[PDB]
Amino acid sequence: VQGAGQLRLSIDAQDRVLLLHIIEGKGLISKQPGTCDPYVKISLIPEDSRLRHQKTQTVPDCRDPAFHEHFFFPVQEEDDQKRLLVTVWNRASQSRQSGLIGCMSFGVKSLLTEISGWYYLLGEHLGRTKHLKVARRR
Amino acid sequence: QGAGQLRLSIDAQDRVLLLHIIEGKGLISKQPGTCDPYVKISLIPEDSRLRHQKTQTVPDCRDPAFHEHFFFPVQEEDDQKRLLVTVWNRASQSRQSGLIGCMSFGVKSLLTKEISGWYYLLGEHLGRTKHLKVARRR
Repeated sequence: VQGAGQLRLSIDAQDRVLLLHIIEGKGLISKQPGTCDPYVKISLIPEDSRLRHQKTQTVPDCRDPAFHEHFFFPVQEEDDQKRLLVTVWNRASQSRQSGLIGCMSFGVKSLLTEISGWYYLLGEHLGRTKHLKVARRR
Repeated sequence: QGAGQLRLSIDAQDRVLLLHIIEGKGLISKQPGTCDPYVKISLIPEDSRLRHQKTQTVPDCRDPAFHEHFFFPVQEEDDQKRLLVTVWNRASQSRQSGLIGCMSFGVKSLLTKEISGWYYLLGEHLGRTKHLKVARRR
């Protein structure tokens, strides 16, 4: 699964404080059998800690979820070489069973020097290395 | 790139992984300062750290001797995940700890494969996709 769907988001930086707006998702593809109950988790990588992780609500049984949630992710100089990871998960009753639908990432330093629109959900490996916007072709 | 080598052993016993993290060699940390490594074991992808396990942190040593045994129980639902072995360079605050290198092993394959000896520490992206043993060359 190369393209697991699309996510609409916005990212703006304000004095070393990342403002993320996770709007909605579309055409989500989950290889797990059953309902699609997605949520979005934001974090930085690589980082051996989850204290900074943040997530949206879980939208039950929907392949085109409307999140409409804003996040404030503060970053510091020491985070410049990390990447902001945005991951869509398919919730399971027990966390360890939750499957990864797709992900994408943005370099932290590059975000401090604006993102907005639809982006593709990439694979568990590829998504940690880049992001790909959905062309507007306007 | 190669961030050093790690000597380990992995054996499966009735859906219970027995890992033996022996020692590391030639560790390369791009962070300025002492090299204070520790090894963290986990499964990916997985939105939870409850199953994560780590070794002691060996202060100021590029060829650390861990000599630690781990028991990582896995279940049928974990077959499609990968066992990730990551070497971290400890910082006073976790978020500042840098990743030295990593490698991974498919869970299903581990239940079949003879993991015992020296392996290369791969990059933060490549290491989540495979492992590479250090050839004995007879």
